[PDB]
Amino acid sequence: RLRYPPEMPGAEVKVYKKVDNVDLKLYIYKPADWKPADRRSAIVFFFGGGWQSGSPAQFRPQCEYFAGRGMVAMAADYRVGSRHNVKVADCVADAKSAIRWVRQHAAELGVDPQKIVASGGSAGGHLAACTVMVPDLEAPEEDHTISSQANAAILFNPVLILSRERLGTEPKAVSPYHHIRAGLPPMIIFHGTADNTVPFETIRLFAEAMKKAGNRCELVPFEGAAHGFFNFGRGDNLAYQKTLELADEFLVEIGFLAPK
Repeated sequence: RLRYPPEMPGAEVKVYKKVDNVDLKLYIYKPADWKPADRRSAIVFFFGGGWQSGSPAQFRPQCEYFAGRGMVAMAADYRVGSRHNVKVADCVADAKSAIRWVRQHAAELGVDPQKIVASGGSAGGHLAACTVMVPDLEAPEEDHTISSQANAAILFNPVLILSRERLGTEPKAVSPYHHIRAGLPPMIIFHGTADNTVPFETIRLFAEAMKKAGNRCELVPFEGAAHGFFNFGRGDNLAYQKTLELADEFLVEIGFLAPK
């Protein structure tokens, strides 16, 4: 089960942000035959936990998988309410910092700065959505001429409508649904139809409005599945395996990954 601080065997650790004397880390899984001159796609995972808890260990299985497939895969730590005096808008700033850091350091990471994927589950899927479509909420001292916007997203039962005391902004400013517009990066979404934490209908409504604006927004329902269905260990790792094979296919389709 998940522990914080996480153990991340085999990952290279880099501090991507220093803020209130906290050193926030990225845990980086490089593929075989990796070289700095490479231009691989990257994927950055944001754990779930209601913006209050959670662990980067959550997406360690997925990191190992996508590293095995030739991406530079990484799990980001970010500040959360039970550990740091933060609100949702601060978590957004951290998620954006992580994407900007990867892009800023793309040359030394062997990464194509235009093939950075944001990903996460629940609150972390909300953060990944924020890095593709929610404006502003940037760390004020960072270089805003380096974009923090990811080039694609892969979302595991995200929160996408926040339409209050722990947000740190007026709710629309952290609500991906309220920033749907044309010209957005492609994404795929996995959600359980029996999710009692985040109602499936909010996600269905989100995807229909994205498609109307011309965006590639694929929603894959998991019939009768509950919140968290996708994680390593839940069930018999069937949905775990299925989301990875569908996410893999999605990355191949958009040109970020080579076919197996």
